[PDB]
Amino acid sequence: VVSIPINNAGFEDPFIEVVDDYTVDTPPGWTTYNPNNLVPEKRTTWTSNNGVGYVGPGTQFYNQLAPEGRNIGYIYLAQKPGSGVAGFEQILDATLEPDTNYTLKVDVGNLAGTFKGLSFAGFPGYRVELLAGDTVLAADHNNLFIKEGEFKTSTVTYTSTAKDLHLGQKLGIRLVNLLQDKFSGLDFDNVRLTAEPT
Amino acid sequence: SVVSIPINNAGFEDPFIEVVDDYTVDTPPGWTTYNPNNLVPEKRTTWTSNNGVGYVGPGTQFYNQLAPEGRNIGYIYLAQKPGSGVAGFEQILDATLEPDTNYTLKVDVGNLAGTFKGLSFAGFPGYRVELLAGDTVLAADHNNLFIKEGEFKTSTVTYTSTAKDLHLGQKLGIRLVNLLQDKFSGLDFDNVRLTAEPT
Ligand SMILES: [Ca+2]
Ligand SMILES: [Ca+2]
Ligand SMILES: [Ca+2]
Ligand SMILES: [Ca+2]
Repeated sequence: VVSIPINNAGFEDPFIEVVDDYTVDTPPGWTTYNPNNLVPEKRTTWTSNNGVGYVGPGTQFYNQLAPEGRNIGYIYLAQKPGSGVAGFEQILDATLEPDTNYTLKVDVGNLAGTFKGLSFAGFPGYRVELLAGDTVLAADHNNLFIKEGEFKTSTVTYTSTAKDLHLGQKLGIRLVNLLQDKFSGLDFDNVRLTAEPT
Repeated sequence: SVVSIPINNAGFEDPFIEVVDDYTVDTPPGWTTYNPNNLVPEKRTTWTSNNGVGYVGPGTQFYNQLAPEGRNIGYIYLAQKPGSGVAGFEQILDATLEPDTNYTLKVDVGNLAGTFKGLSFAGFPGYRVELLAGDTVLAADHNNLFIKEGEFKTSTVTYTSTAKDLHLGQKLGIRLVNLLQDKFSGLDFDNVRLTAEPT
């Protein structure tokens, strides 16, 4: 079993000093997955946005600390349910190899609580994708039940054969807010990808 | 407190097929053709993209086991090149999405094996199994299982509803999808089962 390198895999960059403070800019190492043009180039707290947030001691929005380190990565979509999807994408240096079992794990979080008169009750749905090139090899579309204020680990698996059409193509990861309901923000952390010969 | 949700022709046992490895090229009764990219024509032949039922019986040349359930499977074959789109089966149910309920959808997915006079069934196009409410995909297994040539494996899709779910009261649905991500570009499904349990 080999670990595949991912940049900023736990969204620990940038460092954030104040509990529950957050950025509204794409996390370093990641790009914004934006197929429905829901996230603008220039963001504020009020627009659809994504960024990192410090889930530290006494957090108002979770029953636990971050799955890993200080920070999580979050996506918030302001448009009404059904408007489309958005999230994070990262293309990796590793390529798809034959006769290899891939296992992608990501913790997914459901915010709880209240932020100045606003309820974070509800959850938009998530999808975790493993890519080769532009092809989604495997994905977990919203199978886990995630309680308010908790994180749960999503596992995505793909097994390549000797003749896979996508061999030699770059691996990628997408972490997607499905905007299927409100509150329509969610969190991700602790992205891990392993490869093991079959 | 688990309850079975009824599904029409859930094991593709209609129509009856007499001869092992025979198959139909029309949508199976109880089902519709999921066709978001118009890959499957309304009038099919043995030469076109198609779907139907197939008898996976004793002495089958395409599998190392029999059908997961009964005699028959449901198949979807796409003639277009990888990347052209997806297609499959859809069935909208009478049942509706209820609050505080755990839904579990199980479907067996098969990978055909073998050859026939120059035709090769080596390879697999990828699968997705979807649980719907209305037009929304609540949960799906996009191709997570490894399925060996000539075998079936069970896919499990789960969704848990809350008390204020946006889609409460909408009709449940199932889609079984050929992803057309590689060739051979056919695959089989069988033994569709959906249960609901209060949380
Ligand atoms: Ca982290
Ligand atoms: Ca929430
Ligand atoms: Ca059957
Ligand atoms: Ca095959």
